[PDB]
Amino acid sequence: PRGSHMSEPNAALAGQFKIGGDLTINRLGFGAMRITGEGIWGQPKDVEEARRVLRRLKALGVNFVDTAESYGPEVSEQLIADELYPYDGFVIATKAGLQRPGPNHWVQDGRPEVLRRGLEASLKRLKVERIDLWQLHRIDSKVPRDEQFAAIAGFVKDGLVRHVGLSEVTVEEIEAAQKYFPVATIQNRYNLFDRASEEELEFCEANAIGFIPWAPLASGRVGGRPVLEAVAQRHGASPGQIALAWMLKRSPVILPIPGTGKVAHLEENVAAAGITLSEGDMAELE
Ligand SMILES: NC(=O)c1ccc[n+]([C@@H]2O[C@H](COP(=O)([O-])OP(=O)(O)OC[C@H]3O[C@@H](n4cnc5c(N)ncnc54)[C@H](OP(=O)(O)O)[C@@H]3O)[C@@H](O)[C@H]2O)c1
Repeated sequence: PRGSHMSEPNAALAGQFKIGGDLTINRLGFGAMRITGEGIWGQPKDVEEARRVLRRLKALGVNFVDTAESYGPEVSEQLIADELYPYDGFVIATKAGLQRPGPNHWVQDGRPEVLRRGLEASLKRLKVERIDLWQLHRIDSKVPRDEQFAAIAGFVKDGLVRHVGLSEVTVEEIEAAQKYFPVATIQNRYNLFDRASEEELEFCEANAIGFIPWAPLASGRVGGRPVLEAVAQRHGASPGQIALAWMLKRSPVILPIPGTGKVAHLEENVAAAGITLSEGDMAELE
């Protein structure tokens, strides 16, 4: 990309969102799933480049990092601890609820004792007393919902979790969770090409809940679409940057976490916060 947003990217240009009304982030965050090996498994191939991605965040204004016990597993949290501890000026969000038998292989396990073991492992790896934003990675359909929600309420009471998020949930599931704890954020798949969670987004906006879109660059597959390309060309931008600028303008509660393991791509992603789309642009994209 050649546009002026490339010159000094700054995630604070996306605005500040106060998670739960008290924990401030710049909305354009960083997804830390990709600083792992193929299959979200083990160390990344170029570990030193992954370390440089983390080191680059502060100067680009990125202060919101999303990871998970299951990213690696362990590897993503460990690299975050290596490079970002003691996290001055950072909010690290993490998750438990998925097990990892191998590359590309995921298993839901929401048993309360397993959720607690995952949370305790994250605390120890990240070297903190309390997780700022802890997310139920999935509601495990094999375990009664209320037992998982009750375990998480215990995490909050025990002071181990500050704010609670959900992931890939419906409005009905949010309202059920709300009987046990405030839902500070949800993290649902959402991007310009996949708006199945539109109703949940509107619910989050109506209730001041942060909406974290995962796969905000549709897993990097932003190519081949003439209208997106035309909006990008007009801004001296890439299609991926317009995809991010689109969701930033779509709703004031959206908190994109584009994932990358390369410094050049991190810079391009943060630079999307400096783009100003018109309402002509939004009309064309939708
Ligand atoms: N809660 C859930 O169920 C869930 C599920 C999936 C993801 N997530 C979280 O959401 C975050 C983002 O989602 P995602 O990583 O799966 O997909 P994504 O951010 O939409 O796209 C990531 C892909 O795009 C590439 N990429 C990123 N920036 C690029 C750029 N400027 N130019 C070219 N390629 C670029 C990346 O490869 P390179 O490394 O080569 O740049 C990567 O392969 C994840 O990291 C994770 O934190 C959550």
